[PDB]
Amino acid sequence: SAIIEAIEIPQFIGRSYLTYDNPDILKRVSGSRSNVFMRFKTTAKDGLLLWRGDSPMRPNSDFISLGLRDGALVFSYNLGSGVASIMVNGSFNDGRWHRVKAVRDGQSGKITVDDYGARTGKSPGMMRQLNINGALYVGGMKEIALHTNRQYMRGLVGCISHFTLSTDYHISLVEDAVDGKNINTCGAK
Ligand SMILES: *[C@@H]1O[C@H](CO)[C@@H](O)[C@H](O)[C@H]1NC(C)=O
Repeated sequence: SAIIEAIEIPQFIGRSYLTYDNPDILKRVSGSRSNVFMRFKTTAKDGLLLWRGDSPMRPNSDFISLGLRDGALVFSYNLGSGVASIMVNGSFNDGRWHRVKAVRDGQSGKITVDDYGARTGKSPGMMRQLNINGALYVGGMKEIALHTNRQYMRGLVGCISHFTLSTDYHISLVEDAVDGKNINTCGAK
């Protein structure tokens, strides 16, 4: 027989998310340095890919975020003195896989999608450190509008195949999550 075995790729339907509270994971979403890699695909123009902020979310709370806006990828973060928002202008909601690398050291941030030209930006003020107490969310989150200060209204509609932090620290999306909502295999349903 031709039965294949493989590692599940999670699918998100807008009200879906995976949550991580593993200290070994959260410790890499904190401090002055951040390195996020993701491979994803979607047909929806908007959607949250990654988020970690404060709970309860306050107006000037720290956060780091990755998401889609009208097909464009937006890397955003607040370190305590203002938000950086760095966009790679594209139409990545074409239902094909795209890889995004988002890198930050202190205030300075950089995001590269596929082989398109990288875009850079900088958080204002003097704050250089991510000081966040919430769990790490992928593909969406519970009460997304409240917890992101209305920066995102829906989670991802699509799939996420790869998620790496610190260039080298692979996250097993399904197995490493402490919880999930409305998650199924990519392509099923
Ligand atoms: C992004 O691309 C669109 C084309 O779809 C263009 O109209 C728009 O001006 C671009 N944005 C920037 C900031 O160049």
